[PDB]
Amino acid sequence: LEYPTVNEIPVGEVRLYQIADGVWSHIATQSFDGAVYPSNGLIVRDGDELLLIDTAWGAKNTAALLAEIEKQIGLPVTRAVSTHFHDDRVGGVDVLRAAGVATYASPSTRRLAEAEGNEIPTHSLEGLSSSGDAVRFGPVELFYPGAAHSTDNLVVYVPSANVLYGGCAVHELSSTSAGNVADADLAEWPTSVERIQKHYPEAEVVIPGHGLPGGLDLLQHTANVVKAHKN
Ligand SMILES: NS(=O)(=O)c1c(S(=O)(=O)C2CCNCC2)ccc(-c2ccc(C3CCNCC3)cc2)c1-c1nnn[nH]1
Ligand SMILES: [Mg+2]
Ligand SMILES: [Zn+2]
Ligand SMILES: [Zn+2]
Repeated sequence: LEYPTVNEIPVGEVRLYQIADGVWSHIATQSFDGAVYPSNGLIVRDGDELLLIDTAWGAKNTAALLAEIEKQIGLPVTRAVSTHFHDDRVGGVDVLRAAGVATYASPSTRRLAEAEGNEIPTHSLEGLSSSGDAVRFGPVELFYPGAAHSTDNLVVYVPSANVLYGGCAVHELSSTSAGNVADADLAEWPTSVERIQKHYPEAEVVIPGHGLPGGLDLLQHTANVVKAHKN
């Protein structure tokens, strides 16, 4: 009941929320097509460093994110992974790069970001091109579930905490619509969610790309949202 909501975060400010020991989500707000949306990413403690998952959706929000991390946590962000190519995940990569953060994404995400005219993470993450692939990256596992919200979407698991960050492939429980589906695969999405359910059955916290964290129920709910959109 304490997770910050969209009307509680002015555009340009970033909040952190402690999910588990050494795991936080970051919450920002941004405008798109004349509507304001909240957006989540993840921060995971990596020894005496931090791993960031996704930008705070924009250059100014991402600079505010780094400032918030500096005062709340006080460990340097050394690496960042973007979970798909859209602006709410890569917008702000140039700010990260100018702050010395090494930025990463799969080759699928990098090609799509390039074609879109979006900011491009510096480094390529191999070993994630086939559905069901998983690789280790510091304190997380990166998992490619197959096409869903986008063809390149990744999800992230924190094994020490049983936290699953779904990004935009996973919707919050209150969701009644599927968001931006222009690059989605509506037919494959439920199958990709089933793959996540099969691979991470011990997940205790599931974090969506937008909105409130919950439990494993966010996965089935997301498949249901997608089916309602298709119908
Ligand atoms: N990940 S993106 O598709 O580009 C994306 C962007 S975006 O700005 O990055 C991109 C910029 C270029 N033109 C297309 C949009 C914006 C809004 C949204 C957006 C987010 C949530 C929602 C609703 C909120 C109420 N509950 C149901 C979901 C609606 C929209 C998304 C998104 N992310 N995930 N799905 N869509
Ligand atoms: Mg309150
Ligand atoms: Zn997206
Ligand atoms: Zn999104």
